[PDB]
Amino acid sequence: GSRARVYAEVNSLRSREYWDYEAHVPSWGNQDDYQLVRKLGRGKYSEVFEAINITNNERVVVKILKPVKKKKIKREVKILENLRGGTNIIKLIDTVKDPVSKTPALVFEYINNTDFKQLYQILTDFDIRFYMYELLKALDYCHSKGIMHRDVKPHNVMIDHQQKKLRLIDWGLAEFYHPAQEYNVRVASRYFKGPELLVDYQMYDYSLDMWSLGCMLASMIFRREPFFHGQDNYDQLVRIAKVLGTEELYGYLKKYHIDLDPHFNDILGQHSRKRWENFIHSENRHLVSPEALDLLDKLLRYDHQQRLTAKEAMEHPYFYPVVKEQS
Ligand SMILES: Brc1cc2[nH]nnc2nc1Br
Ligand SMILES: [Cl-]
Ligand SMILES: [Cl-]
Ligand code: NA
Repeated sequence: GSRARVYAEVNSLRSREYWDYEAHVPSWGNQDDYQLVRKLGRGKYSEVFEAINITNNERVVVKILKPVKKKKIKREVKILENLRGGTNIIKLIDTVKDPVSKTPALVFEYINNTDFKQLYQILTDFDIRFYMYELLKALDYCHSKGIMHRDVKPHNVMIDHQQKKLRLIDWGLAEFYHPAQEYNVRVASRYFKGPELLVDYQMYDYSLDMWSLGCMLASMIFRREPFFHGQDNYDQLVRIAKVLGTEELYGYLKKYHIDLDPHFNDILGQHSRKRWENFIHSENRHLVSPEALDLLDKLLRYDHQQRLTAKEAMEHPYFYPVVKEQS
Protein backbone atom coordinates (compact mmCIF):
# COMPACT_ATOMS: atom_id res chain seq x y z
CA GLY A 1 0.00 0.00 0.00
CA SER A 2 0.82 3.70 -0.04
CA ARG A 3 2.85 5.42 2.66
CA ALA A 4 4.17 8.89 3.37
CA ARG A 5 7.59 9.75 1.94
CA VAL A 6 8.42 11.68 5.11
CA TYR A 7 7.59 11.31 8.78
CA ALA A 8 6.02 7.92 8.03
CA GLU A 9 7.07 6.13 11.21
CA VAL A 10 7.33 9.15 13.48
CA ASN A 11 4.37 8.26 15.70
CA SER A 12 5.44 4.62 16.04
CA LEU A 13 8.84 5.86 17.27
CA ARG A 14 7.17 7.87 20.05
CA SER A 15 5.54 6.77 23.29
CA ARG A 16 2.07 5.32 22.77
CA GLU A 17 0.65 8.09 24.96
CA TYR A 18 1.70 10.64 22.31
CA TRP A 19 -0.81 9.38 19.73
CA ASP A 20 -3.27 7.33 21.82
CA TYR A 21 -5.67 10.24 22.25
CA GLU A 22 -8.55 8.06 23.48
CA ALA A 23 -6.50 7.48 26.64
CA HIS A 24 -5.71 11.17 27.07
CA VAL A 25 -7.04 12.79 30.24
CA PRO A 26 -7.19 16.57 29.77
CA SER A 27 -6.88 18.91 32.73
CA TRP A 28 -10.12 20.89 32.62
CA GLY A 29 -9.95 24.35 34.18
CA ASN A 30 -12.79 26.74 34.93
CA GLN A 31 -14.62 28.60 32.16
CA ASP A 32 -15.85 31.16 34.69
CA ASP A 33 -12.54 33.00 34.21
CA TYR A 34 -13.65 33.96 30.67
CA GLN A 35 -16.23 36.53 29.61
CA LEU A 36 -17.72 36.04 26.15
CA VAL A 37 -17.81 39.27 24.16
CA ARG A 38 -18.84 38.43 20.61
CA LYS A 39 -19.73 35.38 18.52
CA LEU A 40 -17.22 34.88 15.69
CA GLY A 41 -18.65 31.80 13.98
CA ARG A 42 -20.30 28.42 14.35
CA GLY A 43 -19.87 24.96 12.91
CA LYS A 44 -21.26 21.45 13.07
CA TYR A 45 -19.68 20.65 16.44
CA SER A 46 -18.59 24.00 17.89
CA GLU A 47 -19.22 27.70 18.38
CA VAL A 48 -16.46 30.31 18.55
CA PHE A 49 -16.39 33.53 20.57
CA GLU A 50 -14.07 36.40 21.23
CA ALA A 51 -13.67 36.60 25.00
CA ILE A 52 -11.77 38.33 27.81
CA ASN A 53 -9.89 36.46 30.51
CA ILE A 54 -11.16 38.45 33.46
CA THR A 55 -8.20 37.51 35.68
CA ASN A 56 -5.58 39.18 33.45
CA ASN A 57 -7.71 41.23 31.00
CA GLU A 58 -6.34 39.35 27.99
CA ARG A 59 -8.39 38.98 24.83
CA VAL A 60 -8.76 35.34 23.76
CA VAL A 61 -10.95 33.12 21.60
CA VAL A 62 -13.19 30.47 23.16
CA LYS A 63 -14.37 27.47 21.14
CA ILE A 64 -17.25 25.71 22.89
CA LEU A 65 -17.48 22.04 21.93
CA LYS A 66 -20.58 19.88 21.69
CA PRO A 67 -19.81 17.63 24.69
CA VAL A 68 -21.22 14.47 23.05
CA LYS A 69 -18.21 13.86 20.77
CA LYS A 70 -15.87 12.65 23.49
CA LYS A 71 -13.31 10.78 21.37
CA LYS A 72 -13.16 13.71 18.94
CA ILE A 73 -12.69 16.18 21.81
CA LYS A 74 -9.76 14.20 23.18
CA ARG A 75 -8.30 14.00 19.68
CA GLU A 76 -8.34 17.76 19.11
CA VAL A 77 -7.05 18.50 22.62
CA LYS A 78 -4.19 15.99 22.37
CA ILE A 79 -3.20 17.21 18.90
CA LEU A 80 -3.17 20.84 20.07
CA GLU A 81 -1.11 19.91 23.14
CA ASN A 82 1.38 17.97 20.97
CA LEU A 83 1.68 21.01 18.66
CA ARG A 84 2.26 23.50 21.48
CA GLY A 85 4.96 25.96 20.54
CA GLY A 86 4.72 24.99 16.88
CA THR A 87 5.48 27.74 14.39
CA ASN A 88 2.31 29.49 13.22
CA ILE A 89 0.00 26.94 14.81
CA ILE A 90 -2.76 28.59 16.84
CA LYS A 91 -1.78 28.53 20.51
CA LEU A 92 -4.07 26.60 22.84
CA ILE A 93 -3.98 28.58 26.12
CA ASP A 94 -6.47 26.64 28.27
CA THR A 95 -8.85 23.70 28.21
CA VAL A 96 -11.86 24.57 30.38
CA LYS A 97 -15.32 23.35 31.31
CA ASP A 98 -18.47 25.02 32.52
CA PRO A 99 -18.09 23.89 36.17
CA VAL A 100 -21.80 22.92 36.35
CA SER A 101 -22.75 21.52 32.94
CA LYS A 102 -19.26 20.12 32.26
CA THR A 103 -19.47 21.30 28.64
CA PRO A 104 -15.86 21.63 27.43
CA ALA A 105 -14.28 24.53 25.60
CA LEU A 106 -10.88 25.37 24.16
CA VAL A 107 -9.22 28.74 24.78
CA PHE A 108 -6.91 30.10 22.09
CA GLU A 109 -4.76 33.15 21.59
CA TYR A 110 -6.59 35.96 19.81
CA ILE A 111 -5.62 37.07 16.29
CA ASN A 112 -7.13 40.09 14.52
CA ASN A 113 -7.52 38.59 11.09
CA THR A 114 -8.28 40.22 7.77
CA ASP A 115 -11.11 38.40 6.01
CA PHE A 116 -9.54 36.40 3.21
CA LYS A 117 -12.04 37.49 0.56
CA GLN A 118 -10.93 41.09 1.08
CA LEU A 119 -7.27 40.22 1.68
CA TYR A 120 -6.68 37.99 -1.32
CA GLN A 121 -7.66 40.90 -3.60
CA ILE A 122 -4.81 43.14 -2.43
CA LEU A 123 -1.93 40.72 -1.92
CA THR A 124 1.34 41.51 -3.71
CA ASP A 125 3.73 38.95 -5.19
CA PHE A 126 5.92 39.18 -2.10
CA ASP A 127 2.89 38.95 0.23
CA ILE A 128 1.85 35.65 -1.34
CA ARG A 129 5.35 34.24 -1.08
CA PHE A 130 5.59 35.42 2.51
CA TYR A 131 2.26 34.05 3.72
CA MET A 132 2.63 30.77 1.82
CA TYR A 133 6.06 30.32 3.40
CA GLU A 134 4.61 30.94 6.88
CA LEU A 135 1.76 28.50 6.26
CA LEU A 136 4.26 25.88 5.06
CA LYS A 137 6.16 26.27 8.33
CA ALA A 138 2.97 25.28 10.18
CA LEU A 139 2.35 22.26 7.95
CA ASP A 140 5.95 21.09 8.05
CA TYR A 141 5.73 21.36 11.84
CA CYS A 142 2.50 19.43 12.26
CA HIS A 143 3.57 16.78 9.71
CA SER A 144 6.86 16.38 11.60
CA LYS A 145 4.70 15.86 14.71
CA GLY A 146 2.88 13.04 12.94
CA ILE A 147 -0.32 15.01 12.39
CA MET A 148 -2.37 15.63 9.24
CA HIS A 149 -4.50 18.80 9.40
CA ARG A 150 -7.10 17.60 6.83
CA ASP A 151 -8.94 20.93 6.61
CA VAL A 152 -6.49 23.42 5.08
CA LYS A 153 -8.45 26.25 3.46
CA PRO A 154 -8.44 30.08 3.54
CA HIS A 155 -10.95 30.23 6.40
CA ASN A 156 -8.61 28.11 8.57
CA VAL A 157 -5.52 30.26 7.81
CA MET A 158 -5.93 33.39 9.96
CA ILE A 159 -3.79 36.31 8.73
CA ASP A 160 -3.32 39.61 10.55
CA HIS A 161 -2.16 41.62 7.57
CA GLN A 162 -1.11 44.61 9.69
CA GLN A 163 1.17 42.71 12.08
CA LYS A 164 2.08 40.06 9.46
CA LYS A 165 1.00 37.14 11.66
CA LEU A 166 -0.43 33.85 10.38
CA ARG A 167 -2.02 31.04 12.39
CA LEU A 168 -3.36 27.73 11.17
CA ILE A 169 -6.59 27.10 13.11
CA ASP A 170 -9.41 24.53 13.51
CA TRP A 171 -7.70 21.25 14.30
CA GLY A 172 -11.04 19.46 14.77
CA LEU A 173 -10.52 17.24 11.68
CA ALA A 174 -6.81 16.59 12.27
CA GLU A 175 -5.56 13.03 12.78
CA PHE A 176 -2.40 11.11 13.60
CA TYR A 177 -0.69 9.46 10.64
CA HIS A 178 0.11 5.75 10.96
CA PRO A 179 1.51 3.76 8.02
CA ALA A 180 -1.08 1.63 6.19
CA GLN A 181 -3.97 3.08 8.22
CA GLU A 182 -7.15 3.66 6.25
CA TYR A 183 -8.71 7.05 7.00
CA ASN A 184 -12.16 8.54 6.54
CA VAL A 185 -12.24 10.41 3.21
CA ARG A 186 -15.00 12.78 4.43
CA VAL A 187 -12.52 15.50 5.40
CA ALA A 188 -11.60 18.96 4.07
CA SER A 189 -13.83 21.51 2.34
CA ARG A 190 -15.05 20.37 -1.08
CA TYR A 191 -12.85 22.84 -2.93
CA PHE A 192 -9.70 21.70 -1.08
CA LYS A 193 -10.25 17.92 -1.17
CA GLY A 194 -7.41 16.05 -2.80
CA PRO A 195 -8.23 13.67 -5.66
CA GLU A 196 -7.44 10.79 -3.28
CA LEU A 197 -10.48 11.77 -1.23
CA LEU A 198 -12.68 12.25 -4.28
CA VAL A 199 -11.89 8.72 -5.55
CA ASP A 200 -12.35 7.17 -2.05
CA TYR A 201 -8.66 6.25 -1.57
CA GLN A 202 -8.39 5.81 2.19
CA MET A 203 -4.66 5.16 2.56
CA TYR A 204 -3.71 8.86 2.32
CA ASP A 205 -1.20 10.87 4.35
CA TYR A 206 0.22 14.35 5.04
CA SER A 207 0.37 14.97 1.29
CA LEU A 208 -3.40 15.60 1.42
CA ASP A 209 -2.61 18.96 3.07
CA MET A 210 -0.14 19.76 0.30
CA TRP A 211 -2.92 19.44 -2.30
CA SER A 212 -5.04 21.86 -0.25
CA LEU A 213 -2.09 24.24 0.02
CA GLY A 214 -1.55 24.09 -3.73
CA CYS A 215 -5.22 24.97 -4.20
CA MET A 216 -4.66 28.05 -2.03
CA LEU A 217 -1.49 29.01 -3.89
CA ALA A 218 -3.31 28.78 -7.21
CA SER A 219 -6.19 30.91 -5.95
CA MET A 220 -3.76 33.56 -4.71
CA ILE A 221 -1.46 33.86 -7.76
CA PHE A 222 -4.32 33.54 -10.26
CA ARG A 223 -7.01 35.44 -8.29
CA ARG A 224 -9.60 32.72 -8.83
CA GLU A 225 -10.90 31.78 -5.37
CA PRO A 226 -11.65 28.96 -4.84
CA PHE A 227 -9.54 27.71 -7.74
CA PHE A 228 -11.41 24.43 -8.38
CA HIS A 229 -15.08 25.31 -7.80
CA GLY A 230 -17.05 22.06 -7.82
CA GLN A 231 -20.79 21.95 -7.23
CA ASP A 232 -20.52 18.58 -5.43
CA ASN A 233 -17.81 16.02 -4.79
CA TYR A 234 -18.25 14.38 -8.19
CA ASP A 235 -18.07 17.70 -10.04
CA GLN A 236 -15.04 18.65 -7.95
CA LEU A 237 -13.01 15.86 -9.55
CA VAL A 238 -14.30 16.90 -12.98
CA ARG A 239 -13.06 20.46 -12.33
CA ILE A 240 -9.65 19.08 -11.38
CA ALA A 241 -9.49 16.77 -14.40
CA LYS A 242 -10.33 19.66 -16.74
CA VAL A 243 -6.97 21.16 -15.69
CA LEU A 244 -4.72 18.19 -14.85
CA GLY A 245 -6.14 15.97 -17.62
CA THR A 246 -8.09 12.72 -17.69
CA GLU A 247 -5.36 10.44 -19.03
CA GLU A 248 -3.19 11.55 -16.11
CA LEU A 249 -6.04 10.74 -13.70
CA TYR A 250 -6.34 7.24 -15.12
CA GLY A 251 -2.61 6.65 -14.72
CA TYR A 252 -2.90 7.61 -11.05
CA LEU A 253 -5.86 5.30 -10.50
CA LYS A 254 -4.01 2.45 -12.19
CA LYS A 255 -0.86 2.94 -10.11
CA TYR A 256 -2.77 2.63 -6.82
CA HIS A 257 -5.34 0.08 -8.06
CA ILE A 258 -8.15 2.55 -7.41
CA ASP A 259 -11.67 1.67 -8.46
CA LEU A 260 -13.59 4.65 -9.79
CA ASP A 261 -17.23 5.09 -8.84
CA PRO A 262 -19.09 4.44 -12.12
CA HIS A 263 -21.09 7.65 -11.79
CA PHE A 264 -17.92 9.38 -12.99
CA ASN A 265 -18.34 7.60 -16.34
CA ASP A 266 -21.04 10.02 -17.50
CA ILE A 267 -19.45 13.27 -16.29
CA LEU A 268 -15.62 13.12 -16.56
CA GLY A 269 -15.36 13.42 -20.35
CA GLN A 270 -11.95 13.67 -22.01
CA HIS A 271 -9.64 16.53 -21.14
CA SER A 272 -6.11 17.43 -22.08
CA ARG A 273 -3.71 18.53 -19.40
CA LYS A 274 -3.63 22.34 -19.52
CA ARG A 275 -0.56 24.56 -19.36
CA TRP A 276 -0.52 26.59 -16.14
CA GLU A 277 0.30 29.64 -18.25
CA ASN A 278 -3.28 29.44 -19.59
CA PHE A 279 -4.47 30.97 -16.31
CA ILE A 280 -2.43 34.17 -16.68
CA HIS A 281 -4.07 37.39 -17.81
CA SER A 282 -3.68 41.11 -17.16
CA GLU A 283 -5.34 41.02 -13.72
CA ASN A 284 -2.93 38.42 -12.27
CA ARG A 285 0.27 38.67 -14.37
CA HIS A 286 2.13 40.57 -11.61
CA LEU A 287 1.61 37.67 -9.16
CA VAL A 288 2.80 34.91 -11.53
CA SER A 289 6.39 33.98 -12.29
CA PRO A 290 8.13 30.88 -13.70
CA GLU A 291 9.04 29.92 -10.13
CA ALA A 292 5.43 30.20 -8.93
CA LEU A 293 4.23 27.95 -11.77
CA ASP A 294 6.98 25.41 -11.23
CA LEU A 295 6.07 25.17 -7.53
CA LEU A 296 2.34 24.97 -8.23
CA ASP A 297 2.92 22.27 -10.86
CA LYS A 298 4.72 20.18 -8.22
CA LEU A 299 1.90 20.55 -5.66
CA LEU A 300 -1.23 20.07 -7.76
CA ARG A 301 -0.46 16.53 -8.88
CA TYR A 302 -2.85 13.59 -8.76
CA ASP A 303 -0.19 11.29 -7.34
CA HIS A 304 -0.07 12.22 -3.67
CA GLN A 305 3.30 10.47 -3.34
CA GLN A 306 4.90 12.77 -5.95
CA ARG A 307 3.67 16.07 -4.50
CA LEU A 308 6.28 18.14 -2.73
CA THR A 309 6.51 17.77 1.00
CA ALA A 310 6.05 20.95 3.02
CA LYS A 311 9.82 21.11 3.49
CA GLU A 312 10.54 20.59 -0.21
CA ALA A 313 8.07 23.37 -0.97
CA MET A 314 9.75 25.73 1.51
CA GLU A 315 13.06 24.96 -0.21
CA HIS A 316 11.76 25.95 -3.63
CA PRO A 317 13.26 29.04 -5.37
CA TYR A 318 9.85 30.76 -5.27
CA PHE A 319 10.54 31.43 -1.58
CA TYR A 320 14.16 32.59 -1.94
CA PRO A 321 13.08 36.28 -1.72
CA VAL A 322 11.36 35.53 1.59
CA VAL A 323 14.30 33.57 2.99
CA LYS A 324 16.61 36.42 1.99
CA GLU A 325 14.42 39.08 3.61
CA GLN A 326 14.20 36.99 6.80
CA SER A 327 18.01 37.21 6.98
BR1 LIG B 1 -8.30 31.50 17.28
C1 LIG B 1 -9.43 30.11 16.61
C2 LIG B 1 -9.10 28.79 16.86
C3 LIG B 1 -9.99 27.82 16.35
N1 LIG B 1 -9.98 26.46 16.36
N2 LIG B 1 -11.10 26.03 15.71
N3 LIG B 1 -11.79 27.12 15.28
C4 LIG B 1 -11.09 28.23 15.65
N4 LIG B 1 -11.39 29.52 15.44
C5 LIG B 1 -10.58 30.44 15.89
BR2 LIG B 1 -11.06 32.25 15.48
CL1 LIG C 1 -10.18 9.11 10.01
CL1 LIG D 1 -10.44 25.62 -15.36
NA1 NA E 1 -17.21 32.05 31.91
